[PDB]
Amino acid sequence: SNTRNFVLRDEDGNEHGVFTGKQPRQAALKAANRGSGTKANPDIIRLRERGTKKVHVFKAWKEIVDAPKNRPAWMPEKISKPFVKKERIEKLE
Repeated sequence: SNTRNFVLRDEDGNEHGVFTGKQPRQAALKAANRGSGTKANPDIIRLRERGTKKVHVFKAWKEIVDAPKNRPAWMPEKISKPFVKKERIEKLE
């Protein structure tokens, strides 16, 4: 029933708002939606588990796309999508 909180690291390793997610890729998904989420150069985002000393580090972008195969009528040829993959993993102390 619990969802684990995360923290957003900056360019220096600094810290930001408390993110959450049942899995680090959620915190990351909500890190994609954050700003420079582009597939040309995803908004590099650093998550930090408030449990493990493992700085999860994904690259996070958005693509307003998803042209319909079997989609609903109201659902266009694209949609708001924050996409994140993890390129590696960083470490807390």
